[PDB]
Amino acid sequence: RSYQFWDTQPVPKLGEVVNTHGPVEPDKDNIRQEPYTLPQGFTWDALDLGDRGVLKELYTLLNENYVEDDDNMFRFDYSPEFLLWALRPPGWLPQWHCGVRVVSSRKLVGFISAIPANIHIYDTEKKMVEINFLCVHKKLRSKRVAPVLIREITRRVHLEGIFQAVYTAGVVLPKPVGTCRYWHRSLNPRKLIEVKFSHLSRNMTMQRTMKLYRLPETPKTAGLRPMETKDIPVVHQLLTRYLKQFHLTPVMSQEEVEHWFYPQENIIDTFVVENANGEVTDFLSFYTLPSTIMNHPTHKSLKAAYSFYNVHTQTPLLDLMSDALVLAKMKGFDVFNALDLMENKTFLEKLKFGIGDGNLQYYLYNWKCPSMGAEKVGLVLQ
Ligand SMILES: CCCCCCCCCCCCCC(=O)SCCNC(=O)CCNC(=O)[C@H](O)C(C)(C)COP(=O)(O)OP(=O)(O)OC[C@H]1O[C@@H](n2cnc3c(N)ncnc32)[C@H](O)[C@@H]1OP(=O)(O)O
Ligand SMILES: Cc1nn(C)c(C)c1CCOc1c(F)cccc1-c1ccc2c(c1)c(CN(C)C)nn2C
Ligand SMILES: [Mg+2]
Repeated sequence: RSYQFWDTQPVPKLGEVVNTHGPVEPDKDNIRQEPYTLPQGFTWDALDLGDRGVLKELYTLLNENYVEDDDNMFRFDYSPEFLLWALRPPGWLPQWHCGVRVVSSRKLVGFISAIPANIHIYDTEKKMVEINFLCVHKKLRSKRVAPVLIREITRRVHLEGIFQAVYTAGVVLPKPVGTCRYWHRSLNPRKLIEVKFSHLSRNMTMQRTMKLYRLPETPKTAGLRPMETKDIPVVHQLLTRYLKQFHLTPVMSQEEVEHWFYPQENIIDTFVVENANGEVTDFLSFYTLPSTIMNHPTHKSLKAAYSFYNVHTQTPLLDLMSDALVLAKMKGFDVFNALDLMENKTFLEKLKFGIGDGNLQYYLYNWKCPSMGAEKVGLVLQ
């Protein structure tokens, strides 16, 4: 409708037909040197996530105050080591871990982050940032703190000479460049139904539901194994080639591919397929992100795996994704989550995913381009 903060920003208007490609406003040769002012009694604090205490403050802020589902029944519970993986990739900067503290008690009440990313958007590649983990404490909601955090990260990114950003959100803002539905594949239906993430079809009993969701105990594809250090270059080569077919994608160096894919227990899993010749031809990956089951007496945490990047050249994608489900089930996950981006629509129904109840919107800051279908979005943010 109208957007008091967003209408002031270099982004297209909702329902502006965009034909051109490029920035919304010219690049700045003078940047504001003073931080934006917070309301009385609050202060900025850049968070040193290498200090275990401070990282545990951020873990607690997000565990108590970050994204919930539409029913206010589940809340993300990013672990401390996951936060390090997501917030310290190659090129991370300390001033881009932007905290807000109560001056008197020092309590952490706000956060926003930027990390650097090279982004391929249609026929342009540009150095941008990815914005994530914007959070204001429940007690501070609806006081227009969020646009101060957004302006302040913007200023800190401008100081580094960067004028574009990419970000996702559940809410509709001016103006999505793509819209993706999330979908969910049940791995432990009795639990999912007990905690009311899922319901039992009116037309299926529990016994039938367990059989419907049952998977084999070991993956089908020959030569599947975890990614090792020797696979970093071929994973990088495969992913670079595979991404060319999408219109919004990252461009990762070999060091960024090692950061984002080399396995870390309970954070990131990557498995490659190594054929009879010793060549790696395919890989699957998914990250670990549990959700707190709010106010529930029994089950406290929902264990969820999320589809990350899956590259196929010799193994059909259908089988690579069946493999990912099997591996997730083996590792104790309750549910396997995926978006309808890249070629995912080719497998979601076939593999018994059910559609969820919302959208994840994709956005660029200060770049106008035409919007794209979900199938052409080739970028996954944590
Ligand atoms: C060149 C560099 C550029 C870098 C910057 C690029 C842009 C980055 C943008 C950030 C990308 C974030 C990526 C992620 O992390 S998405 C994850 C966002 N986090 C959560 O959903 C956690 C739970 N919720 C919260 O912590 C608060 O509800 C948040 C902080 C989300 C809003 O706090 P609060 O509810 O207390 O609101 P307010 O009164 O202070 O502010 C109201 C204003 O804020 C606009 N709003 C509300 N939600 C969002 C949102 N998710 N993206 C952008 N704008 C949002 C809203 O339309 C209104 O603007 P307008 O309608 O008046 O215009
Ligand atoms: C389980 C569960 N626990 N909670 C607390 C929720 C919301 C679910 C639903 C999770 O739905 C997704 C999925 F199935 C696959 C891929 C992405 C998602 C998703 C959706 C909305 C999302 C995100 C990520 C992110 C994280 N980041 C910015 C991408 N922010 N918001 C607003
Ligand atoms: Mg607020």
